[PDB]
Amino acid sequence: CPIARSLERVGEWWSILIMRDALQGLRRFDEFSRSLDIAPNMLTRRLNALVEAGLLERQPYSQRPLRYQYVPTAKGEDFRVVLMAFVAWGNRHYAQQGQSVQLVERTSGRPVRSFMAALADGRTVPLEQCTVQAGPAASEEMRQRL
Amino acid sequence: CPIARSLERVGEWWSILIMRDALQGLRRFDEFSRSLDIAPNMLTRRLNALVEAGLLERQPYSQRPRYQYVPTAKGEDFRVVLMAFVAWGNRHYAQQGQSVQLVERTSGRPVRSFMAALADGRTVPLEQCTVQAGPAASEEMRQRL
Ligand code: NA
Ligand code: NA
Repeated sequence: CPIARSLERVGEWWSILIMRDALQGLRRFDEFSRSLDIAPNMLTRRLNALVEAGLLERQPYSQRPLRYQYVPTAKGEDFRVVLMAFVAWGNRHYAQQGQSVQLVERTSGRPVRSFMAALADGRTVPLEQCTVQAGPAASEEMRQRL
Repeated sequence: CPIARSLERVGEWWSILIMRDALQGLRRFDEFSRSLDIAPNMLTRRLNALVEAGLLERQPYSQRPRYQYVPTAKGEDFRVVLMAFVAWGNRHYAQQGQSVQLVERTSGRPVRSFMAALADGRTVPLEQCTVQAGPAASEEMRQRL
């Protein structure tokens, strides 16, 4: 479908699906395989890359054969925002009826129109109104890059 | 540097820096090279990957011997992802410890978090949203979700 294609093109589709399932409690290689309908060799490469990226950590599960489960890391827990963003990105310019994947309010089924930025004072502004800039701790090199 | 390192582990640091430059009007190879202080092989790898991902488009600049790279509509939309990666990388850094910051452009005011504006006019924490199957999902897709 269109959002899978965009997300594959940008290299995040499987990471999004696996991270999502890991954050929902899936742990064992076979859980991932059956639930995501993904071939083993590819599941393995994608798990290892999530691990190398520091988003999941492998932890012993059993002895003979020694098998591992995959549990999210504090970073991976935080990565939820990024995954959600990739979907809002992928759904940009697609009408809601028709969408195969949606960012919604978990309580109702209410779809998310857009991300907003919450400032310290209470106010919410659109992202178009925000910018990436150098921070107080930034080196000379960082300042130049920004 | 801390944030650069986490963002590099996730394969996005140079992408963030290049897209932001492109979104700001940098076009040519040496512009990115000097502004970002990036070596040419790395820059070639990253520019090509951004083109291949459909985020930048490469157009002809000159004969003997150059291209320019302009953001695509998908690339303009990518802002939210770049900003989300920065918020992610700043999660757990108190403000005075940050080298890269997400701020309101008008004032220097730091962005504390993202919220979600909903269809019914409400705005809730992103922490309260979820990715789920949409109305058009195939059978395969509903299983994946
Ligand atoms: Na993918
Ligand atoms: Na990188």
